[PDB]
Amino acid sequence: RLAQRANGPATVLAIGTANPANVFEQSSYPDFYFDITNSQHMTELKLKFSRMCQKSGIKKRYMHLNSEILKANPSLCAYWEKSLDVRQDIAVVEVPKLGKEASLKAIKEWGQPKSKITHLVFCTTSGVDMPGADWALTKLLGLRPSVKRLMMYQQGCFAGGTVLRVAKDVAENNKGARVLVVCSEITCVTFRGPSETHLDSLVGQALFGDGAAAVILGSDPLPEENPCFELHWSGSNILPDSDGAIDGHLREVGLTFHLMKDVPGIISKNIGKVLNDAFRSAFDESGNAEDRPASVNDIFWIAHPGGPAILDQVEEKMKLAPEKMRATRDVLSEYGNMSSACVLFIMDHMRRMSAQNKLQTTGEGLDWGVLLGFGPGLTVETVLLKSIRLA
Amino acid sequence: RLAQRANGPATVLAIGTANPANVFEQSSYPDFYFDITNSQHMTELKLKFSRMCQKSGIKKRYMHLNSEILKANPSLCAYWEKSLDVRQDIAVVEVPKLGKEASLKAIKEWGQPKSKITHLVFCTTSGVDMPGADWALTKLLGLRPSVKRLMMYQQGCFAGGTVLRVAKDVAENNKGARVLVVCSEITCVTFRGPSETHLDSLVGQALFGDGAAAVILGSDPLPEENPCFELHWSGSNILPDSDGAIDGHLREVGLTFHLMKDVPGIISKNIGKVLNDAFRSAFDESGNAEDRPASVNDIFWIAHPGGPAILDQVEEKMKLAPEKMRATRDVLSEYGNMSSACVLFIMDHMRRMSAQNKLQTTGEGLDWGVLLGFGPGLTVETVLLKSIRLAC
Repeated sequence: RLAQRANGPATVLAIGTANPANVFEQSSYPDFYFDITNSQHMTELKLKFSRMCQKSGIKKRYMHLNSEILKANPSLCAYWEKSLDVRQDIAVVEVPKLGKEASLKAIKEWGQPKSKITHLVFCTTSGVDMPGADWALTKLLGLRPSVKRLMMYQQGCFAGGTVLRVAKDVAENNKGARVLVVCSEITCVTFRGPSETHLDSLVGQALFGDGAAAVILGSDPLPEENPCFELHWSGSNILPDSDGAIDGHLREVGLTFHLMKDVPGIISKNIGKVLNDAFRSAFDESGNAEDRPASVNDIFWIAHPGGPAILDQVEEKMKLAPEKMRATRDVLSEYGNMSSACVLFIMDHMRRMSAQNKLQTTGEGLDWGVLLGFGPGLTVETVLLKSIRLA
Repeated sequence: RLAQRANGPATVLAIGTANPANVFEQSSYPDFYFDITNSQHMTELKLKFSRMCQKSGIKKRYMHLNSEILKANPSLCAYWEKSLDVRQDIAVVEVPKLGKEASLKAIKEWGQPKSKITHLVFCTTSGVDMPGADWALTKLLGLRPSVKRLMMYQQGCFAGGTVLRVAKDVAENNKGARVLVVCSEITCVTFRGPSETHLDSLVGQALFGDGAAAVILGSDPLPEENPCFELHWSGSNILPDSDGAIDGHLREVGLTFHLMKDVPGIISKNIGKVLNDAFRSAFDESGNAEDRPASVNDIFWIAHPGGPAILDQVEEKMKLAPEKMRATRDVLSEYGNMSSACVLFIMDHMRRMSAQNKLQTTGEGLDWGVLLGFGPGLTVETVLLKSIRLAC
């Protein structure tokens, strides 16, 4: 061919993460949030929010927004106010900044020159600009000017799966390709003051946090590179009877989510079939039936923690051992819902805990695993993973 | 790797196009535009705009916006009024609708059941929403609910190249994959009234039009399918010294472009090296030096017609024969600048004219060609195409 292809499976060769420096402990967030938005007098609504925070599964989050910025930009503190211009101004610089920070850590781990990066996949649901955040990152890092970019704006919470699905084909179909994959998510586009008329917004204020994660992906690893996971199969599903379950509109008041169905119920009702169909396709239909794991407790799990009820209902319906959701719940606890970045943070946490506890593989000692993104559609993104053996 | 890959090059198997029903003749557009925006008193600015339209290379455009919609939505007619909410309301419906019309035509040509579409790549710079226009189109067409989607928002005018670059890997790395690739672009996010204080906006009012194009792409064509082009190589380049050349910001007043450098100058100064490096990589560095075309006049050309000066200056600097740009200029003339969709309309026009005129291949009788997208960066997207031989 005029462009050669790679031989082996796309492999994760490094993972780096970054967060803003301002930490918000969840136990004191209702006070902070109702104070800074001049809403301290809304006693009933504040109690409702306190209960939301107490039930969130979150201990702390990191956010770029803090008191000084919010005081200087009162349209962000209002409960429903035209404010997109300010939100855009913040997002168009902070999203690639946080992405740069994560990327530098990934590249340092990887240990290869940044000039060897041939492709970039950048994902965010925080703002849009032309050129996009992919271009900004390319400039900030000094990547080769011929880097081949895939800019994925406004997809929401499932896109941690999406970027891996997309990057798999890039890595596998291009000999020598090394793909930088970045998810960077920040809450400046959704932050607003509290009101009873915008309760979906209020739920987001209990859950969403800031973070970026960067992966180096490539097929046919060099001896100097260090695999930690392989991508082996990907799929997408729009779940039945889920129209309008999660909508998000970018308006002059900022990004506004509207949820209209029982998201945990829909996900947990259908996830068994999603997984059976995925593993049947990956193993049975490819002539590798013998290698198919015997149950969902015999694989490792990386699930998007959109809220704790999703995790709880999936665990119950699928009869998961109590440890299956542990790595996922740890990231929810320590960072909150960072949208697309969560599953990459969880992947990093899992490989690090597996090494720390002297397990046999990067996937909690198990060979195969599933990574799941959940978001608007209602879309489930599924990626089947293989672990890498540890000393 | 638990998932089989395809063997041959990604192949275009069908192309369908659509446009809104309202036709705007360019000769009368200054009149329409200054009338509907209540700017008739701006006689000097109208004279300027008339000259812009006379120099645009455009005979007509199609737009969803019309007098009825603009009268119903006066914030669109003002020169700088907050109006993004209205623009979004229009775009989130019209973008997938136009994409559906184009896709149905592509699928009819293709002749296979729509259930065989495994992947969807959807590209627009007109609005954003969650779920996206990809999801909306999936619902409108009744595609399989397990369709694997790649939603590309807000990239601008180079993205006709981008979607082919991206879809190439999808089709080639997945045995049996059939990819619906859709570019759907409309002017409701950029339309605004005239001002001496927003001339970049005014150039866009002379050039941008509405349209969607849909391509079916797949490797290893079946006997019942009909190849018309193959994708063989792709590249991207951020051109030197081009920061700020084309910026676009989505604001409460809608989408606003700001051009801070000489776009035709930058593209024409650098395109020789882009093309030389592309053909060197594709042929020489892959062990196929002997099949590399001898000159730029020995390949067919599909260039994004961002404006007529880009085409003129590339033609001059590259010493192209006068008809190399004809297919491109024809689409600019008949439809205007439909952003990412243009190069796909040009691909369709080229295969159709080649057949009509009984030429030996779909690429004006030539074997190899280049497709070029131009946009913010300044980014050039390059795709190297092989034509398909015709029977006559």
